[PDB]
Amino acid sequence: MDHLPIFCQLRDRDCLIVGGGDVAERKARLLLEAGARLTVNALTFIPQFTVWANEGMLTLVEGPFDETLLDSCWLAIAATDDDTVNQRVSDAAESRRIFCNVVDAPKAASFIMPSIIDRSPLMVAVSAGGTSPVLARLLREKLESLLPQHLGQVARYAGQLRARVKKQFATMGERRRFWEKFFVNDRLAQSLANADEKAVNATTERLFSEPLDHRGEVVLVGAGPGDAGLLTLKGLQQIQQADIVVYDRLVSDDIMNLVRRNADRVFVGKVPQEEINQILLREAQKGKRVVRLKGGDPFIFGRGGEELETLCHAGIPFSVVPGITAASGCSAYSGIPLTHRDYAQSVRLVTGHLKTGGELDWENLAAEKQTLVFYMGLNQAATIQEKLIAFGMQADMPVALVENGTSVKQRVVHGVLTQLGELAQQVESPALIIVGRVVALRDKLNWFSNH
Amino acid sequence: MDHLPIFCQLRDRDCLIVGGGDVAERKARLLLEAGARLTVNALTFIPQFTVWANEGMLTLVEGPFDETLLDSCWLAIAATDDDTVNQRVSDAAESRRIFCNVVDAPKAASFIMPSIIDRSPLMVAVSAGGTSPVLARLLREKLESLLPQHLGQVARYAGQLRARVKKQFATMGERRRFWEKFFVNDRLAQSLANADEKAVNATTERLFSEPLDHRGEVVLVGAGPGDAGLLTLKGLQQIQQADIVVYDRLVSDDIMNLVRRNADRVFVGKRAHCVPQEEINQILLREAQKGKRVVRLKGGDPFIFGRGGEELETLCHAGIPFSVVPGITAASGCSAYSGIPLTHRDYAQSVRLVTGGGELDWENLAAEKQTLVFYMGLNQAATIQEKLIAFGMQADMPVALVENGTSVKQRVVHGVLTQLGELAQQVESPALIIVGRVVALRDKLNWFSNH
Ligand SMILES: Nc1ncnc2c1ncn2[C@@H]1O[C@H](CSCC[C@H](N)C(=O)O)[C@@H](O)[C@H]1O
Ligand SMILES: Nc1ncnc2c1ncn2[C@@H]1O[C@H](CSCC[C@H](N)C(=O)O)[C@@H](O)[C@H]1O
Repeated sequence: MDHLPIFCQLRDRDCLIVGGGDVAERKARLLLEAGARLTVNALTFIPQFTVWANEGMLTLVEGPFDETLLDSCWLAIAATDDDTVNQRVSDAAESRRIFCNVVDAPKAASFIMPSIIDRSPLMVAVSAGGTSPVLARLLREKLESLLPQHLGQVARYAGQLRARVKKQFATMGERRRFWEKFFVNDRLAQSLANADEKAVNATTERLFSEPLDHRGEVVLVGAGPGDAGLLTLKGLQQIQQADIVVYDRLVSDDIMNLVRRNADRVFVGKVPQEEINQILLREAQKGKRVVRLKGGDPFIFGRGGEELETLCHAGIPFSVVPGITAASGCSAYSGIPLTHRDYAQSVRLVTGHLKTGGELDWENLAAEKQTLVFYMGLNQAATIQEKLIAFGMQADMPVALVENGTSVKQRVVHGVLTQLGELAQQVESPALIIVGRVVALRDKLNWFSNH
Repeated sequence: MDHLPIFCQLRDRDCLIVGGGDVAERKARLLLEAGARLTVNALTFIPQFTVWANEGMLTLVEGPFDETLLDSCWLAIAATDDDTVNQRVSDAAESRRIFCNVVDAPKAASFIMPSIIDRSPLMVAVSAGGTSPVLARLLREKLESLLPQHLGQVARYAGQLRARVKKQFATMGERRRFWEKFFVNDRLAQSLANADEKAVNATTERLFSEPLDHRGEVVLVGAGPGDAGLLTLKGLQQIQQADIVVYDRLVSDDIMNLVRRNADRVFVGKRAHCVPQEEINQILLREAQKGKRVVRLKGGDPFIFGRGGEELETLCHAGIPFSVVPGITAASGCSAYSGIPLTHRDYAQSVRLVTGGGELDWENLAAEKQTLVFYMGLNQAATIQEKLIAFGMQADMPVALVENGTSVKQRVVHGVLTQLGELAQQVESPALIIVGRVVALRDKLNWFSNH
């Protein structure tokens, strides 16, 4: 990330503003509301600074820049229209390791002042680092319309209850469940905004009195096939609140960025199945919220049933959030719809790597008017070609392989069935093989990329 | 104001973390992502730290906290479990005017770490001053769903274009209307993320060529099977940006409640008076030809028995840009929410999604090692049971019917094949017929509750 947002406690800490114009005044007003001990150093001052100075709210130093005024400071702001002066300020701040903002030069000097949405004590800060002030302001207004103006009172009351919550609830999980009920209780928010203290108390005492669940839980969450935008809203909620996230190699890097930063992550990629069940079983017995993040959809060639059998065998509660399976994602993003008019009566999702000497029912798979989608069939692509042809599929049946479907690394190769073996040499796992007349729709429906 | 939010430039600046456990690992990952020149001081380090050190990512100093490690530091984080050590760290940072965070004691320090939504260079930070970390996480979750993953690339590109935008739009009112359709242009964001560097210039040059009023495009969005939580992040983002939403009765009202206020809605579903597909095709064409951002919302997944292919061919001839957001198909939703996985161990080599029109290959559907999922099949249900018994499927094959899958009114009826015709009258559209051995697992994996 380009910047690290922090929320600084400036109360009674010295800060310096150099410059005495309109820009300096708006930054000074901010620092004053944050309680800073403020010095302003400038050749001239607009009248607002004299009004602040006679109220004793800051110190004015009328004159050129004095570097020694930085000696006690925690923050420095260069707010003159003289870039030579602003750079002397920035240089002096740098040598002293004082974070310094140069208002007219965001890319220089060590901090940026963001746009602020204030629901005190709740605060939201927005900045595009100076690369796009219009987007920061567009975003700032949208956030203004979505944050209710009684949220400050809800947050203020939360702060007042924190000691009691810590005293009455022993486990972190029991305290988080209390807070999760607290922050979605609309009647409590309303009673706070109305200063209705009998109602605040009645709801609060009931909240403290509820039996808060003590169980751990396992949620199986389909990550989708790669693109982070293909996570479901419920899936995002689970990994934004998980204690632990058990993920594999087929969950994309972008989806792992949506995981709550405070969550522990355990990789189980290449690990057999007997092991994954074990991690899930024991992390859930610790009373922790566990998410098993699986590529695609958990119940389509994902051994999701096997993970849930063990937890049912152990009395551990669980749920399942379905995901965009690889077939749907690659279909959408390659421009190959899985059904279309009477091209396809049926869609077949097939595994290409099977148990022991188990054989696919090739005469069944070769039937017309269907779309075949082979999962993990890359290394058997030459056998699929041979078998489909031998069991009657026409030689010029279109085929496509979609490698890393829906991601920015997506590659699609396509051809006819007699090419399937050669085409598979040109991609690598993870890839889908799609066989069917719908493949020819690609050059009309492909919106995603030339790769 | 209690805390002043600032966005710090940390690249190549010395920062110090004291502590070497899981808490310090989370803070260190954040400061590494910000490019800090990081030293970590701890009595011991969890292995993730020695990995970072071996990779040259940071510096490890093993031993008790040493004040002089602060001597050139810009930020300090106390991340140990020992209050006495955290206090020594915070006292030593205070006397050096180094902003310091005590992870376990947010008001004992000089800065708070807020929740971060990272779309660099665009950044959003949420904090309530330690009063409400759960509220901050809830807000961060909401914002994470609203802000597209590649927004940052759009932000950076806007910055390169500011020069050109000013000297081509006189009034600042126009310039903003330009930016407003700029930061929502789907193909611009996709073309930036895919490094398709001439599609970027192709859609950049057109953005100035089009009349400022013209935002004409069609997005096919899969609404998923009913539960509003099963919409994708990307689907929600597209719905929030639409001028017009064209939807049908199989789009749940929970999903329609997510489409924002002043968007036009066009209902093309059944009113009794069947609507043929061609008039639907014309409506999208018509609404997109007036320069409006059109979202075609469809139940489930657009490319699985949704005729979505048919709607995009109408647009391809007219030169109307389109894209597709896949959705959770009914088979995936009903499988997760009825505890019937579509695959499991070696119960099924293949999953077949089939419609119930055209003529069914009955010998083919009766073959073993399949999970059969019948879409739109309730009418032919009596025929389906008769034909599958007559073509060799065992009479004791488990069947299930899932009606209104994933909604608060979902009903699931299950028996064996020879009762399939009877069970079908007990449900109504929309319903799935699932035939296969996996159906027996619902007894163990059903976590939703039946209505
Ligand atoms: N992004 C992707 N592009 C192409 N194929 C993918 C893919 N992600 C997963 N797959 C396919 O899925 C196989 C793993 S089997 C697990 C699939 C997952 N449960 C789902 O529903 O999609 C891979 O071998 C590959 O064939
Ligand atoms: N919520 C739901 N529960 C059960 N079946 C559903 C369903 N929603 C859609 N269906 C099935 O889908 C059929 C309409 S065809 C459209 C299906 C959609 N494109 C999808 O991908 O799911 C209905 O006849 C019904 O069989």
